[PDB]
Order: sequence, then C-alpha cells, then structure tokens
Amino acid sequence: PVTDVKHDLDTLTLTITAEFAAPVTRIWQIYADPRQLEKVWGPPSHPATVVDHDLRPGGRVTYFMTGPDGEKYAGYWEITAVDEPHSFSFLDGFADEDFNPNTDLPVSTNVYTFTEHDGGTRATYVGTYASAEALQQVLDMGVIEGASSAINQIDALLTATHH
Repeated sequence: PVTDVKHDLDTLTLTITAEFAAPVTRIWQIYADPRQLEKVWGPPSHPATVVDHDLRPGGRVTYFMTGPDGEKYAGYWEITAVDEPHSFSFLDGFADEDFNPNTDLPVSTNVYTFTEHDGGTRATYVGTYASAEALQQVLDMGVIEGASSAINQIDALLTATHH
C-alpha cells in the first residue's frame, strides 16, 4: 500500500512511497511487462491501455488512462535510464489520442526506485516538475489518486487470496 506522499516545495518534487509484500524482482515485472502495467493502471472502473512499451533507454511507453471523473487522457514516457531491477528513469508528458502533446505543460522528470525492505519492496516514485505552477496543475488533475490506485492494484496482484 501507499506509505507516504510528500510534495516538497523546495525541490518541486512529488514523491510517493509504497511498500509491497513481494520481492524487488517481482515488482520490476509490473513495469517491464506491459500487460501487467496495464492491469494495475486499469481497475474495472478506470480502464487503461498500454499501447507501445519499450523499457530500455531511448524507448517509449505510450498509454491511455481513465481520470478520476471518467475522462480519458493519454500520456507517454521517454525512457532515459534502465537499471533492472532497482530503478528506471523517464520523462513524462500529457497527450491527445494520437500521442501528440495537447497541453501547455512541460514534461516532468521521474525516477522509480525499488529496494529490498524486509524481503519485500519499498518503491519510491519521485517526480520533478518545471515549476510550482506546473506541479500545482498536475496535482489538481488528480495525479495522487491515480498513483494510489495503481499501488493498491499492485497489492491485489501479489496475493492469491481475494476479498
């Protein structure tokens, strides 16, 4: 589950921390396998699609998601670094259905880090923004709700027992 959310005003960062009851190698595969990434991003009420996916430096991930209110939006990752299974880094942008930038927002820079924590995994997702205004606008779009949902979906995948 989610264990911390921090908006650092001094660094223009939004950091979400999670703890998962599975090994780092397992969590890595959530992001490395586009069908698993699509799964955790798309619970029944908020469908997602991972369109293109190439988790290697210079690669791209392109996706559709359903926002809190039901609005479809699109986004893309430009992968800048990959260090399996501990970390990957990328630039993220918002886009239209064709994956063309469709807002006045610059990209954010992102580093995901997965480390061993009690035989399980601590995941730290750090997003760095161009300005306070940009970050505020993304917060208002519901970024934290979406990130929390994905984290909870990952939790659900890690156990064979259901509710």
